[PDB]
Amino acid sequence: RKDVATVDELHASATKLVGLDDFGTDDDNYREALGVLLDAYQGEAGLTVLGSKMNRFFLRGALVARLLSQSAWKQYPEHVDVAIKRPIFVTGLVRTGTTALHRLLGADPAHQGLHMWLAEYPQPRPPRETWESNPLYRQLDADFTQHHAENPGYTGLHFMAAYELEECWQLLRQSLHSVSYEALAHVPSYADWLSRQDWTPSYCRHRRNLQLIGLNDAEKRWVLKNPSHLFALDALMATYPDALVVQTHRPVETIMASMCSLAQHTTEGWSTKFVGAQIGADAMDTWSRGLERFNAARAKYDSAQFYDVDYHDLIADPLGTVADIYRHFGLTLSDEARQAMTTHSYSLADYGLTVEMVKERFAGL
Repeated sequence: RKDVATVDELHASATKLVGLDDFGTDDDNYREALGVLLDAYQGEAGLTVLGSKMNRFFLRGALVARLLSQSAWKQYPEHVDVAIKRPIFVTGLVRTGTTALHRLLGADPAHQGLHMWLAEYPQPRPPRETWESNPLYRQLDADFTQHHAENPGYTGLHFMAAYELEECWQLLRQSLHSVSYEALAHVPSYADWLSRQDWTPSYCRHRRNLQLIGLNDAEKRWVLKNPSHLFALDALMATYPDALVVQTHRPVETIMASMCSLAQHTTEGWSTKFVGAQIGADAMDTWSRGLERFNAARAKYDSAQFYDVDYHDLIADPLGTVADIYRHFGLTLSDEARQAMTTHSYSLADYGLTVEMVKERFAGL
């Protein structure tokens, strides 16, 4: 029916799929998170048969990923000795240039990013030249090319190339702590609960996963990108004290409609509640909280570890912006890095909003 599933059922389904049953300890409070999220989906998300099927798939997927990481850590205990030095974290709203920046900073040969297939299947990153011959990479690469050929994007989910860089929610979902959920469904009870949580345990797990995935590239600086960093800066800094954080900026009133339209099209047919004006209301709340929380938390840290990028200064000149980011953080921009780097309608009214409402809610953000 329209029910998603129970906590026990999800664990059982995850184990049924891969045969693993060690979900690790509950030090990241993933069980409570999952329960709160399930209660939200089944009590207020207004999910359809399709919506329930999709979220059941996504939640089982999060637990399967959790199982894979737990097993990987046992297979590679030496991951604990991997030091993560001065990692770069990119964050900001969708449609503000985070993806472009992520790809640019992650293009530096001396840097490393979260490749999609590794986020889907946590394990030490094999040498690049071996991927096309790797059973798991080919396996995942096949799924993409397949689902892609099926429906050329639009109307529903959206996958990514196996070799492309993924966002941190792909790792944080293992702890069921993510702001992705409230941006794809009407789950205010979960959004509220999450706003009161200490993200530190989830970021500690995030780090353990970076240690594992980066086991063969210990000398490379990690580059991450994800919307959660706006909401969990304290946890981020507690886990990565020497982090270099870059925030993208763009007047929200110029992208709110686009943000809602993206959510609408991605989740089309999944719910009778998360549509139109409700998407607008939820987005206004989620992102104003994210930007406000980032500003509030950022004040207590050394400004030398932060950089603000304007979408307009970025688009005009990508390499110049990146060069200034490196300069600001005292990083050397190599020649190889530069080369690698050089390589109907919708409206606010559709979502029950006015430009005045957006400028007001995001005043100073």
